[PDB]
Amino acid sequence: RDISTAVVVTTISDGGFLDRLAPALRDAGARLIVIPDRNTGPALFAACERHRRLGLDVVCPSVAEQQDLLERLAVPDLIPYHSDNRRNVGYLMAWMEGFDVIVSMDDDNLPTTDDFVERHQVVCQGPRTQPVTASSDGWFNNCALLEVEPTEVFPRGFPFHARPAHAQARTSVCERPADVRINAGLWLGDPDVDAITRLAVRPNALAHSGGSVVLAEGTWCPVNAQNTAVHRDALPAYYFLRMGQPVDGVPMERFGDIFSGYFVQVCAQHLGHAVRFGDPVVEHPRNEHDLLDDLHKEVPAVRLLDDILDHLRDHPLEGGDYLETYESLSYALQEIAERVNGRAWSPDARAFLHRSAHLMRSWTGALRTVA
Amino acid sequence: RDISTAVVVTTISDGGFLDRLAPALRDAGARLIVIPDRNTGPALFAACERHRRLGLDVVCPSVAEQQDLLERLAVPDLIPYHSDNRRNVGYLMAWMEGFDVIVSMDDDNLPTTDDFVERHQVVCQGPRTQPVTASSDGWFNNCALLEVEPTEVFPRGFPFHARPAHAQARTSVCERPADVRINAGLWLGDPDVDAITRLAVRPNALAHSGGSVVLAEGTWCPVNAQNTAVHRDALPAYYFLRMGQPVDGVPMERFGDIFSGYFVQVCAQHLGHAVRFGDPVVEHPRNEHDLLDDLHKEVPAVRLLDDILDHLRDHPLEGGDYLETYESLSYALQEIAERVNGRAWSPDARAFLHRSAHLMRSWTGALRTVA
Amino acid sequence: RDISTAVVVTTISDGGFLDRLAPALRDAGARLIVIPDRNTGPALFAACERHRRLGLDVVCPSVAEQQDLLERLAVPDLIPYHSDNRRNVGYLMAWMEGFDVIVSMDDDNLPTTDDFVERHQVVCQGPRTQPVTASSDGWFNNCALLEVEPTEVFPRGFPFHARPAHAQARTSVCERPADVRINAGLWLGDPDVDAITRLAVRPNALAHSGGSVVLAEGTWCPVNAQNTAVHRDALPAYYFLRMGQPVDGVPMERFGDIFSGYFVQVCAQHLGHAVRFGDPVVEHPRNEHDLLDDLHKEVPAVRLLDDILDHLRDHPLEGGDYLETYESLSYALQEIAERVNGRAWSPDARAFLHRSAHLMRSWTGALRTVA
Amino acid sequence: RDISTAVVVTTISDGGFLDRLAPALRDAGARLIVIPDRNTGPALFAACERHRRLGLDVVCPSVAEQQDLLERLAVPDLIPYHSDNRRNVGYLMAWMEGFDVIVSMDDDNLPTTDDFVERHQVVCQGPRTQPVTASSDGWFNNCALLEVEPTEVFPRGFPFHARPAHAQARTSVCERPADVRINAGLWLGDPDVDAITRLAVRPNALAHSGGSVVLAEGTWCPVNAQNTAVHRDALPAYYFLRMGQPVDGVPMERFGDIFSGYFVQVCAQHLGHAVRFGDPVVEHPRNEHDLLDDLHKEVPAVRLLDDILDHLRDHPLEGGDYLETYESLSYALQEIAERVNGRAWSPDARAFLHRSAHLMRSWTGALRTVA
Ligand SMILES: C[C@H](O)[C@H]1O[C@@H](OP(=O)(O)OP(=O)(O)OC[C@H]2O[C@@H](n3cnc4c(O)nc(N)nc43)[C@H](O)[C@@H]2O)[C@@H](O)[C@@H]1O
Ligand SMILES: C[C@H](O)[C@H]1O[C@@H](OP(=O)(O)OP(=O)(O)OC[C@H]2O[C@@H](n3cnc4c(O)nc(N)nc43)[C@H](O)[C@@H]2O)[C@@H](O)[C@@H]1O
Ligand SMILES: C[C@H](O)[C@H]1O[C@@H](OP(=O)(O)OP(=O)(O)OC[C@H]2O[C@@H](n3cnc4c(O)nc(N)nc43)[C@H](O)[C@@H]2O)[C@@H](O)[C@@H]1O
Ligand SMILES: C[C@H](O)[C@H]1O[C@@H](OP(=O)(O)OP(=O)(O)OC[C@H]2O[C@@H](n3cnc4c(O)nc(N)nc43)[C@H](O)[C@@H]2O)[C@@H](O)[C@@H]1O
Ligand SMILES: [Mn+2]
Ligand SMILES: [Mn+2]
Ligand SMILES: [Mn+2]
Ligand SMILES: [Mn+2]
Repeated sequence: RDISTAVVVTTISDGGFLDRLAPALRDAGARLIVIPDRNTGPALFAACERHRRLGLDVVCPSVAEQQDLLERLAVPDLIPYHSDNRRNVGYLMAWMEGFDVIVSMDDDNLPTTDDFVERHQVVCQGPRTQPVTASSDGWFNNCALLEVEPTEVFPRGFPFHARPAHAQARTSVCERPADVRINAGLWLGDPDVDAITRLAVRPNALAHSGGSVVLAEGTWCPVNAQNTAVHRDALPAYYFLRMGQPVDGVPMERFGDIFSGYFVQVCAQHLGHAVRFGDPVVEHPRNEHDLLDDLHKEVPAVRLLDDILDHLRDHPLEGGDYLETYESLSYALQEIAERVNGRAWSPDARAFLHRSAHLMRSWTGALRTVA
Repeated sequence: RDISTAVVVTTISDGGFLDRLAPALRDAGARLIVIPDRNTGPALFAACERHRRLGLDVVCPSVAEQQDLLERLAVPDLIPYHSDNRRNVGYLMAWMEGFDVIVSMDDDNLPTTDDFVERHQVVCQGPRTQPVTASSDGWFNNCALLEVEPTEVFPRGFPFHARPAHAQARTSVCERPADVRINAGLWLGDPDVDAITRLAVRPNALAHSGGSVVLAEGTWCPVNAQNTAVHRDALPAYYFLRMGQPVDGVPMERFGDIFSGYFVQVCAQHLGHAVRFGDPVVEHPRNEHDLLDDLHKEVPAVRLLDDILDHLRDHPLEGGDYLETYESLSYALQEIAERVNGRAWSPDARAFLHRSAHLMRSWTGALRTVA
Repeated sequence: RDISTAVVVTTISDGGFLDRLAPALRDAGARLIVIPDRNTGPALFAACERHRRLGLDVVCPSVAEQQDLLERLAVPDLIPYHSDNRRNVGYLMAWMEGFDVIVSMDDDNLPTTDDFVERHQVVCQGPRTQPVTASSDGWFNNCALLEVEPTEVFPRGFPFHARPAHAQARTSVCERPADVRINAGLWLGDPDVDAITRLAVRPNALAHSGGSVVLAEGTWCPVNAQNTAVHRDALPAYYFLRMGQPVDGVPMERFGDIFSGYFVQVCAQHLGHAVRFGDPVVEHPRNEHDLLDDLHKEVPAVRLLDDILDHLRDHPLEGGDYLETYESLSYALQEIAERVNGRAWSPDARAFLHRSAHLMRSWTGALRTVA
Repeated sequence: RDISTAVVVTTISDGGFLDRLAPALRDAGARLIVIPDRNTGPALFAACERHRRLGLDVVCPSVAEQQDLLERLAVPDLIPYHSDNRRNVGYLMAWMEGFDVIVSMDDDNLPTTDDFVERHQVVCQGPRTQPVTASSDGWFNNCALLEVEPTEVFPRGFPFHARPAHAQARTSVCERPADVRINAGLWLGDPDVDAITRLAVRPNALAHSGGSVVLAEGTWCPVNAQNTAVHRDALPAYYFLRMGQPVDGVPMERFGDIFSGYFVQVCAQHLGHAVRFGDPVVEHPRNEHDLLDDLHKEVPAVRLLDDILDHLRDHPLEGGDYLETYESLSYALQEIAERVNGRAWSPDARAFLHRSAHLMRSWTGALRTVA
């Protein structure tokens, strides 16, 4: 096979996460692209070079190197600073260097097994008749594959209007051709849930008991960027959306990967591809957060997500590859921004979709400049 | 004994709730003060007169009669229209007419037993040595007295910072002198939880299993206005706070009774009185709500509640009765508004406490004008 | 020549303005397209038919007729209600019916001479070597053509950063080929100034003493929609921009024709056309306004206009006709929204340009559907 | 006589203004209380010590010395940092040290005559029968005492609703008993006008031609804090109001001295005192400002000022001295905050008056703690 893999992690820490992330990466020969920011301490570069001597192929381009690359591609204002949106630099760098698998992670997700990179290489097996998982309501709850206490939880970015009626949905498995291009790995410890769920029950993922599934055409599930492998063909559709836009005077945040996880998923199924959920599982000792502040950031995005996901099912896309499909998706978001109705859809909330669509085309324009 | 009781309910519905609320009220001789609003149809007045023929002492003063009463008391702008804040008119009316017990309810809380009013008369038994419930953390979860599925929940208004450590709290019962003046009855069906909790687990209260408790000095718990009896002495401290103040440009709502429940509870303990939780239990088939809109309304108040409750334990109050104690409480809130620190304490968030304090004195000034 | 002219006026009044607007329109045979709204009284239709008997060709399509037309062109959500933006319906109707001249007016601008329509027909003379007016600073003050007391004033939409240094600018006249396609007529009484000027000196236009000018390439001046004739070729670029977008949490208003006046002007000079200022002059007994409310509406737009106009001089446009040039302008506004910097350029302020650009393409798409 | 005078100036500059401010201050023996801030460089302290060697009684207490003084008076959170509100420290310091005259100035107002302090000592002559200036509309335009080009202007803080009808007002002078306690000196160069006026005509004060006047009972005029002498008895009523309160989500600024100028003027007339306008005249080479940013800061306060000034004529005050009158004024503002009606009076706009009133009593509570 001879598959190449690059791990993308943006961080502002000192680099102590390398002591638990490097072993699983250097044993597989994968590259770790660390994306620092302006407010990143100089201890990260010393930690990257400390693990560079141990055999880990890790790079840490300074903010000057990142800006010189983005300026050559006519996108100097696309990716802002003091934000985790800079992981798009790692997405771009890994895509230019010809890596087969781009693994998006955070500085607090730690692989639990030695075959972490090997399990993420499932996005390179190509098409094959395989068992696919379908749901009668068109949604799949990936947290059902985990043992979560005290009660059952839904993942972050899961539509709320479909949660009460999801328990009585019919889940079936059929032998169908599928082409896995996105593999969202599960997480133990603190699972990826929204601030509403974490403030209510404080979930704790005990074990992985559900195995792995491949969702069929029409069944969706939110995909995050903390333990997700994306094939290089689907990478153009995996642009981490820019946050900070006010909805009803409240700037949204924490949903950059919620849109990207859904955008690359809608684009994949249009091109005959599928999304996988399950292994490899990582430990998630989540960074210390103000949970009420996470709620303050997530509310502006939650009030709009359910309407966005519903209109995406009514808008058939066009395109032959992920570049054409993603740009067709951006124009579809602009038509949705004017057809959708509701109390939360103020003029600035509709404008959020229009500016995001322009930033999506600015992202694809930079990739076409490289190729 | 010969105890009098008046039930206060404000509503914009057609009055169909009277069919299930009247039987327990007319059999006890209690008065039902229905407070309509400008957005209330003429079906409520026809429903009040229909049950008045059957023997229910129900009154429904028109908005013209309400405004004439408030204008004669030099408070024409205290209580706004198109808001459930108009229940303060019922609090005022029941207090002017000399009722011993004022029961605050909503148009969807329906009693389950014939002795609903009799159980609410516990706020007129006077002081007596009785078992009181104390907690090491100073908080009591009244929802623990209920059988809630699928998991344990906290009531609306419970501080979030004290929820994780509450499982390790020590609950003790001792024979201490206490005087019950507020009786917060429990609710079956849809329990009184915040939008964060209802959006995450959709709680369902199955039965009342914990009995009744009387909190000791230093143990607090939120008290709503949907099934709560208040002695006429503690009625001046039960002013339903006016909502609509913006916090970071977001107007707060749904927490008018959260502050009143805590304010009358802080004033009661300063005067040697206590709060009771438990019976009578009512059925709560809650009206249809947009839960994402309930969340958008409650988040501004949730960001500030934990800090307000913490600083209220630092301010010992003054006063001999509830009128003087509540006014002393308003001045203490204005000192807290400038001492408190935090990200959510913008200039408009601090100004919310100053304007609320003025409305609290404008309220007590109206009661003093009556007496 | 045999030139056709249609006057477009949107109003919510009773139609009393027809008693002073009809004589100058029926004597020239021009058509008056009145655009009512949902909040327009039924007295307007009775006034349109009252003047229809006197010979005035006046039409007043109901909101049902307007929505049926906009729905056939796949633009049902483009033009909102309860807004003067509905004048775009008259722009569209006059453009479909093949009128040579489209005159945009308001219900308070009254022609002072009998040859009002004849003077507005100057946008049909075609190219000819004529004296053109150029300025060293690239700006022209059309109010200098009027006698204004107590002091000199600038028109609404004039950039503030160029006002102090405009007095020492060199104004020259040269014999140059020009093709007049937009003719902005002057106004007596209350001149078209921003709320800042009207609150400061309360201008009063006494007489028209400067005559008429035709601005050369590179010299700009704001063009309003209250007394402006536009040739049918330039009509696609005269889309009245949609207002109501919050900038720093403040919705902008009163600048819909400021952008359209500048957009059709930038598009005209790219295609070798020019803008004329001067006759015909109209009386402007302005409707009663809250001047502090006008300031509250205009401030969000004023804070951004100077930066927008500067970047438009740095962005060369493309296109062979007004449809291609206007759409190229919309994409230029999206590039400006990301390159511009400043304190007033918040994420929602930049999003204002992105949503406006989409509405500009939705406007051109509806015109291409007709043709 | 033997009158003492202390000049209060807060600044973040390097101290170069002392070269033109010291000569008139050191020749009169007056004290200069310079109030630095956290964003003040070390060049100011070196400039204060440089002029202290030349005989200027100038003091510059560090932010640590200021905070220790405010903490000992139980007001550590009253005066914020990074704001010109810190001049209240100078007001407090000059009042504690027993100075008869407190002159409030800015770091860009420079005296033009040698008797600058001597002319400001008019607030210590006591009551005497003197010619007083009265107006039929109750307003006086102090800018009419100046020679302003290109047109007549109104001072910053003048109500806009009274500006048109002010030209028909009757100005009379009568010999009436008056007691001058506030002396608002005039300014040449850049006059103290609002951003609306400066953005429209760019006024330039050429000379002082109107002399000096003493307004009668019922005639008001805004009084700034850049060239104003205040007797030590009226100093408690001269609290510089704290800015930053949002009105419709827009924080107000630049009007801290507008309220203080009116508040000390309303309190003075209740106690039988008057306000004087005219000499001494200073040069005002105003610091560089973004006028569009000055407008964005002043609009929120302008929308409310006319209504506040109107209701202040409906509330007669109580109190024997300025401490009691200013506190009575704070309670009257809270009654106005609920009586006033208008589009601009959102819940946060009314709450601005309630929080400001609490800060006014927190101010006077600090003065009472000293005395
Ligand atoms: C932001 C959202 O919250 C997202 O967090 C995700 O997981 P999360 O909620 O668990 O947060 P967490 O894993 O702790 O950090 C997430 C990673 O962003 C990095 N980071 C933080 N501040 C940064 C800054 O200024 N610059 C740069 N360049 N990077 C920064 C940190 O180093 C972490 O590696 C999703 O939920 C959601 O899309
Ligand atoms: C609103 C908050 O949310 C409060 O609700 C409580 O319970 P709740 O969350 O279950 O809502 P609910 O019981 O349905 O209505 C509560 C009652 O207010 C009445 N009402 C509704 N709109 C009204 C209007 O315009 N005018 C007047 N005069 N009254 C109105 C309804 O008729 C109900 O009787 C607490 O949570 C919280 O303090
Ligand atoms: C709005 C800005 O203010 C614009 O006014 C212009 O002139 P202006 O400032 O002098 O205002 P004015 O001439 O009085 O009215 C302007 C005309 O809009 C009509 N109108 C008003 N409310 C309406 C509504 O809800 N629906 C519909 N369909 N039409 C409405 C009125 O009937 C007038 O005919 C420019 O300044 C600026 O672009
Ligand atoms: C601000 C308003 O606008 C006020 O200006 C007045 O006059 P003005 O409009 O002409 O401004 P200006 O005279 O330049 O500065 C006024 C003085 O505040 C000082 N200053 C500036 N930033 C400061 C900061 O962070 N901390 C501290 N401690 N001080 C600061 C400067 O050094 C000047 O001495 C009134 O209009 C209005 O009440
Ligand atoms: Mn994490
Ligand atoms: Mn309810
Ligand atoms: Mn007009
Ligand atoms: Mn100044």
